[PDB]
Amino acid sequence: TIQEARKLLPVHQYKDELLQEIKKNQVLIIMGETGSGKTTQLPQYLVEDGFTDQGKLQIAITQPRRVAATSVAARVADEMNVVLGKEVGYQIRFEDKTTPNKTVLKYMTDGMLLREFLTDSKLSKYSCIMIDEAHERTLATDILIGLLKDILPQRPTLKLLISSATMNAKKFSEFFDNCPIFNVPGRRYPVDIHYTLQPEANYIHAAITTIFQIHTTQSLPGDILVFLTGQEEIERTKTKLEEIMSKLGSRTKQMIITPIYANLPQEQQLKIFQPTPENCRKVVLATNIAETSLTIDGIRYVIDPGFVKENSYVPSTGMTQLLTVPCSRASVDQRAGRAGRVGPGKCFRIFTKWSYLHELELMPKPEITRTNLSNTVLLLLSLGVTDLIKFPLMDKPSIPTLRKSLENLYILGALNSKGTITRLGKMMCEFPCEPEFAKVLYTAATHEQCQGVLEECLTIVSMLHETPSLFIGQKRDAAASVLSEVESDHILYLEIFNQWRNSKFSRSWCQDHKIQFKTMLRVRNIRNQLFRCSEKVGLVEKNDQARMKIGNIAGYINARITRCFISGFPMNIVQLGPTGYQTMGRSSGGLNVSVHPTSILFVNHKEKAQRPSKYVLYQQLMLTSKEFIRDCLVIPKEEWLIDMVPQIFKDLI
Repeated sequence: TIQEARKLLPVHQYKDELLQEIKKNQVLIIMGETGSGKTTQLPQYLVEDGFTDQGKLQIAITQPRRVAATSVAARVADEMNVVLGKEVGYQIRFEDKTTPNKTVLKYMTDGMLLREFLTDSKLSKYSCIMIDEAHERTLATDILIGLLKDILPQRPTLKLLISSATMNAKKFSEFFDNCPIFNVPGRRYPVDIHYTLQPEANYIHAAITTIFQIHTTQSLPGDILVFLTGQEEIERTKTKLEEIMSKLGSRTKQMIITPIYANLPQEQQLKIFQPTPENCRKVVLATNIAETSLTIDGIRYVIDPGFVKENSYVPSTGMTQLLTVPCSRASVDQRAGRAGRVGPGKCFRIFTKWSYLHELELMPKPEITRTNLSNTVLLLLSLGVTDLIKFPLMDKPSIPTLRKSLENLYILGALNSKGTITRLGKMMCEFPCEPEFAKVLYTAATHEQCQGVLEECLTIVSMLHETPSLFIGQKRDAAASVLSEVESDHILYLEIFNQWRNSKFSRSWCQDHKIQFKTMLRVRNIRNQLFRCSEKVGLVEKNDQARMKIGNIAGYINARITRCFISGFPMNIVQLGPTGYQTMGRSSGGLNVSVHPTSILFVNHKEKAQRPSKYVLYQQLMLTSKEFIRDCLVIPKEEWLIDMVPQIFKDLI
């Protein structure tokens, strides 16, 4: 029974003591551990009272991850026994699955409640707001904690709830005028922690052996959790795991593999949240802790390599590179505590104990100290915050981080010479995307050398959001089926969606060209969001007049698109050299990047070899044993650099 397992959670004994503490205090900090029923059961408790209204107000619950916000919202819709999106909803950056006048409690990302301040600055739609996993200290949470502190004198009726770990709840108390702290402790069972003998390279090889030693010799039921560092490694480990499982057959036992990553099908969302039968051993592959929580929570084994992917800040250029780093000592200890929720557990760590003591860091650094603040500062200037380091944030950014982020906003055109937001900067805040993607859609409709290609650029920007999950198999075998001798990666993404339109968006088209069909329905959905915002801004009407007056149905129409991305991304330009590709930027002598093997520019140099290009634009940088470049674009001539961004590129050339 899913109704009686709710009463066995640790928060239920504190239920009546919670609610009387909410009615007295405006802000309350709820100390505890993740998955103790804080995030799940407190929204049902506040709706059982009159905290919202009969139907007038709402409850907003903030999750730091995208997949945590969707998966917990479906799990609550089971316990509420309502259809997801009718009384219980979620609001992701391109998914708004909420009825406008029926949703009572909705679970949104931390970045998506920052967007809510733009339309409604006092947050008049919500009754109470709960900030879950505030101890993780993301960038969008840290700004939102600072923004909510301003409007607390200005609105007395609202209730604010900060959920955090036991270690960090005192820092939030000093920040909120000596706010009272309520403690809902998790039931702690003894977890045994195993450190391996030597330092272990190729942790995914060691992890497969660790699963099988658990699965054969340990009695049912106790389930296995493996923390994998990314979304691609979960699928590679899953596919490898049935290969060994098919070899055994029904000889020893049964193994059910359950992945948890972003944008799973609805058939997979049910399979995560169901009890295993007898003689069935569930193995769960996830990335973070907050997705793994569940009401019955039969899982009793945890395997922890100790790595996490982060978007570490790059000093030379403005943006971040996707970098995998060792987890902090506080984060590793929280992963070991996942085992002992219902019974005693065992934690197998793929790193030695000497690395646990000396090599690891004690507390993770806040995300605001090493990031690109451009999307934040543009939102803070748009919202009325005129002073940048006077704002009441609990941790302040670096001054060279903020100087680099302000001068990247000035070159992008979102700020004046004084530092005020301009009409373009007000325009970039309307679009539900990065400000550099908004500059490309602005250049495509307005710029005198570039106008007329907004409909093509809306296609390419929608494709760049869903790039890693576009195609099944190798890219080149899918690329040559679609269109041959494609020089740059952005033009390839334009051709796939255009031909998919011409087949009336059919499923049968995508199997024949080896493209994931569920991805393309996400890409078409992103385009519908970006097109409605372009009408509301008015770029669509300006696009049609530029199209009605000038029509290039020739090789210019892909030259104009190339110019639109140089104005949007002038910092992501790479120059060919004797040593190799090298970042253009004047702050550094060289970064010595290289092309990632998946992108089409690597294919053109290796197979049917063409001459390498002198200048190349990219969308994403990463450091996996050397610097890699994805979503390439060939800039065939120097003059497009000096024409489009003369501020940077007259110095360089």
